[PDB]
Amino acid sequence: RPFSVAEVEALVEAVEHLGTGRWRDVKMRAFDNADHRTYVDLKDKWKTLVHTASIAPQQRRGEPVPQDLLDRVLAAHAYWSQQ
Repeated sequence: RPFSVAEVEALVEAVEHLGTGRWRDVKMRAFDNADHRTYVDLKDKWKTLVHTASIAPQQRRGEPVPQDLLDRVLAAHAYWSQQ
């Protein structure tokens, strides 16, 4: 099901801290008790978040993600990409 903003933030925070190649750790960090949120779901969601944050507002679909989160997605994405 759709990620709530809290989950998006939890995911973004986890990715900020863990990067984009440690999905099991991201799961353990922010979705430990969310069986419906597999590490793959998290990886996928992160991918969509990066896309959402990277495209223009008009191109975004689904529930709007708070700008500060999109900004963090891009920053985390940029950091881990540069890493």
